[PDB]
Parts: sequence; structure tokens; C-alpha cells
Amino acid sequence: SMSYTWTGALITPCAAEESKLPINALSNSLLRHHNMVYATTSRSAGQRQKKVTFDRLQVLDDHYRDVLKEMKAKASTVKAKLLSVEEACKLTPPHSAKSKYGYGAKDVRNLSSRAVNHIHSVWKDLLEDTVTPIDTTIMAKNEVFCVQPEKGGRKPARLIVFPDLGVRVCEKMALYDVVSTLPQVVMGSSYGFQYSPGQRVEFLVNTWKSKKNPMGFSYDTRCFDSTVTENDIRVEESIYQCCDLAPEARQAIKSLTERLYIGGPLTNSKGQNCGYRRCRASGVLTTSCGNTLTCYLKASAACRAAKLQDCTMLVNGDDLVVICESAGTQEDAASLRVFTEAMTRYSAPPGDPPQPEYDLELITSCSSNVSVAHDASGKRVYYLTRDPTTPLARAAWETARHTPVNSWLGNIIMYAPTLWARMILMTHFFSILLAQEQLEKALDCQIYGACYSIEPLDLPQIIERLHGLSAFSLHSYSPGEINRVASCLRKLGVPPLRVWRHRARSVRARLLSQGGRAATCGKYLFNWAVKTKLKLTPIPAASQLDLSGWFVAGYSGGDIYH
Ligand SMILES: CC(C)Oc1ccc(CC[C@@]2(C3CCCC3)CC(O)=CC(=O)O2)cc1F
Repeated sequence: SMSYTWTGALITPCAAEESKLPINALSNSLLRHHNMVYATTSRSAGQRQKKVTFDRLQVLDDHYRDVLKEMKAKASTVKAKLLSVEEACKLTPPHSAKSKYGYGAKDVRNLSSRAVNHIHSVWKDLLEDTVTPIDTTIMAKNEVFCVQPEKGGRKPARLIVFPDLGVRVCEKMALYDVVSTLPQVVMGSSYGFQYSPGQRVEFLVNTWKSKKNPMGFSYDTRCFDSTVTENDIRVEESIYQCCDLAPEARQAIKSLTERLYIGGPLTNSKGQNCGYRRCRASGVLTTSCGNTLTCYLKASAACRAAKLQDCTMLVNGDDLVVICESAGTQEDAASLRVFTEAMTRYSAPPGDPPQPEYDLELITSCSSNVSVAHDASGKRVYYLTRDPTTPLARAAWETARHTPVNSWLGNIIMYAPTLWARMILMTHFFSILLAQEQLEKALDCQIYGACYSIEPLDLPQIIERLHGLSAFSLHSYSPGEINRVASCLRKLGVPPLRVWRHRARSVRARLLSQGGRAATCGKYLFNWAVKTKLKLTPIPAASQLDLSGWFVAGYSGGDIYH
């Protein structure tokens, strides 16, 4: 069936859209080639519509059925509970999309009578009615990228499809416990969202070492959300239903599946009918869990079809990496084609065709790769990095323009040991926080799709707990990593190391001069910038820091605030 049908009504914005990085003294000090940085807008929604719209053909075989049976068996070991209206309300981001029924996210969080009553009525309706398609809004996302000259043309806007706030709270009540606990039970060590960046590195390295002649590949599905069929979504529901659930949960899950998850009408911000969806909704609670299960099922079966030897998968939504035993270069290329053919039959055709890789450092998954640097003792150590282009472009935008959610803070947290997060992101943003006297102000950021309020002054202990003390003393980064950063700095027009070091020393001195948590930031985050090093001992606050909850599950598109 067609992933989408369209009426001709436009996908409309509801606020002004800026497409060019503005000229701004603060962002200019970070990167001067502002014309390289753009944001997507509703103007390119038509381009995206064409890309996401196609007929899916799906044929299922014995391998598919076998894997599904195994997954259901694991799912049957899971007991999940309904959330109360209170608990669900508390998971709603403060700035989540308001309801069309006269209340917003703040009212939901405050347990406002108008909010809570409508939620109860939506829930009751889910129980009474298991057929009527539920309305969704479709919007073009405004996301920031750098121009890729070698590729041609800007990325068009991604779309988001989401039901009303009232429905989203009901999804949490029925399914929050399921989507938080089920994936790890079903997929075990293959479930990527259970890992911190360091734990992800550990899993990848150990998996690589477990093979005699390791070979790995990332598999890019062409528009994964759109490839997801009614069958796939019903199969996901059948997996959910294997859980030990309350009767009202079972009914609500069945209802949400029939009325929302399988498909439904698309409405623009002007209230006009834009068309109809028969694929994954990108803005529902089950997007991440559904994609992860479905990607895992199809890939596991395709591994068997391709007769890959000892395939180990790591899955995060639609992001898939496979590590296996090499059968030789020609044999590997042939087996990857068979894998691709199998995935295609399952309705997960390739974007870029998968390529066998024999160096672990060259495998990119979740937009990231393992690399090597040296710790204080000179020992080679593994850590997670990524190309810094998008992080830096977004940092520049977030410098020039105010936004609730700050990718830069998430990037510092997740990539704290990296050359670029330390040299550039920490230096740049602490200089701004110093200038603004806003070090004490908590900021919102995203980790694995969930939103968190984080105090920048807590960064030293957060980094220690997450990455260890070595994050503050890594040096001698790999030539490949240094070269990649070098290319980025040239492309974006970012100042060189000598400039960042100078800026960092000044930032550090000021932080130190202020005492308290500010001084701890100066000492630990910027020790790299000084000749006369300070001794970096374990921070007492880090030992009593429970960073569990951060890496339990993925919630991208799921409207989750922790
Ligand atoms: C990209 C290239 C043209 O320039 C650089 C080369 C190396 C580095 C790393 C410098 C280093 C890090 C420490 C954390 C931030 C800067 C690590 C290192 O090996 C020595 C050092 O003085 O600091 C940055 C650079 F910007």
C-alpha cells in the first residue's frame, strides 16, 4: 500500500521560519562561514513528501516467522503496569504541543481539572471505540545542518506526525512501562539504548574482538518510517500483547494500534486535511520501540537468509550495525547483497548500499564511531566520537538564536572525551555563560530522545560518572580523528587550537576566580589548556550520582520529559 496519500493541502508552519544562520558576533567567533549553515523549513516539505511516499511490497518467510516466535517468547516474560494519570502527566515536557481542547502542557503538568478530565475522556473513548482513526497533525521540522558540497542540494525538512496532547498522555498510561522495559528483554545486548556512550564503545569493541576475522557494516534503510507496513505495526502489537498486562491496558493498546499506530488522517497547522498515513507515525510513544523491534526482527531474519556467520546486531530505532565473521572479501560482498535482498523483501530496502568494513574505527553507527586516544599514563583507550560538523553548526545557531532545547549541552555530555567537545563546545559555551552570568541556570537537552533539565555547573561530576576522570586528561587523538576535525574547521571557518586554548585559559581563570561549582568547572573541564596542570581527583558529588534512567530506553518522537 502507499505509505501516504496527499490531498494537495500544504504542510504549513505556525511560526516564522529562518533558513540562514544570522550574522551575529558571538556565533561568528565560533565559525565565520555562516553561509554554510542552514535550517530546514516548511518550504521544502514537498520534496520530503515525494521522498516518503511509495508503495510497499512485503513478503514474509520462515526466517522471519522463526525470529518473531523467539521474540514473542522473550516478550512473554515481561510484566508491565499501567501508569496513573498523575505519573503520565509528570512525563510531559513543559513546552509540549498544546491540546486543541483548550489546555497546554503546563496545565497537564499542574494536573489542571480541564486537562485531567479530557484525558479521562480520551481514555474512556479508547476503551469504547477501537476503530475510528485518530487525528494527527503533520509539521515540517526546523533542523540545522551544514551544506554538503560533495552531495549537492540541501536536505529537505523532516516531517513529524503526532496526535493531540490528550492522546499522548493516554499513550504513556498504556505503554510507557512497555516501551521502557520490553525492548531490552526481547533484544538483550542488541538493544542499543541501554548503553551510555562508553558502554556502547565497550559492546562494540568486545563484539569486534569476539570474531576471529571481524567484518561489520551499517545498514541504512531508505526512509525507515515509511517502509513500516500495517503488518509490521500489527506484529509489534502482538509482541506488546505477549506481556502480562492489565485488561484496560490490553484494550487501550489494541485501540491505539487500530486507531493511531496503523495509520490515520493528517491535518496541517491550519486545520486542513493534508492526506492519510499507512506507515509509522514519527511522533508517537511507540516510534522508537516499534522501529527498534521491527528493525531487529527484519535484520535478524535477513542474517539467516544471507547465512552470515555469527552475526551480532546493535539496533537503535532504525539505526542498524551488524558485526560478523568474514568469509573473505568477495564472499562478504556477496553475502551483503543477499542480506540487502532479504531486507528489501521484508520492506526495508537500502538507502546507501551496505559496505563491508574491516576496521572498527571506520564503522559509523548512531552517527558515531569508536576511536582511540591516550590517557594520562599514555595508555591507548577507546571512546565514542562523531564528525563535529552538525554539532558545531547547531552550536552556532543556538548561539545566535534563543531556543528551549540546547543540542550543545547534550553534545558536551555525550561527547565529553572528544577533542572537539572539549576544545570548542566547552570553551565557547562557558564563555557565554560567564558573560551572561547564567552558569546557575538549568537548561533543557535531549538524551536518547528524552528531555532533561541539566545544570551546566554539574558537568564535571556528570562527565566523571559517565566517562570517568580520563575524560579530563585524554590527549594524542588519532590521526584520522584529528584530520576529520581539521577538515571541519576549514569548512566551517572555525578558529584553530591556539585560539581555543587562549580562550579556554581565560574562561578557566575566571571560573577559578569565582569559587564554588564554577571553580570546579574551571579546574576539571579546562585542565587541558594549561601547562601547570592541576591534580584531578574524584569529585565527591560524582560518587552519589545516579545516571541510570538516562540509558534505559529510546524515546525519540515520544514526548518524554525526565
Ligand atoms: C585539527 C588540527 C588542525 O588541530 C588540532 C590538533 C590537535 C588537537 C588536540 C589538542 C589537545 C586537546 C585536549 C582536549 C582539547 C584539545 C590534545 C592533545 O594531544 C594536546 C593538547 O594540547 O590538547 C586539536 C586541534 F585543533
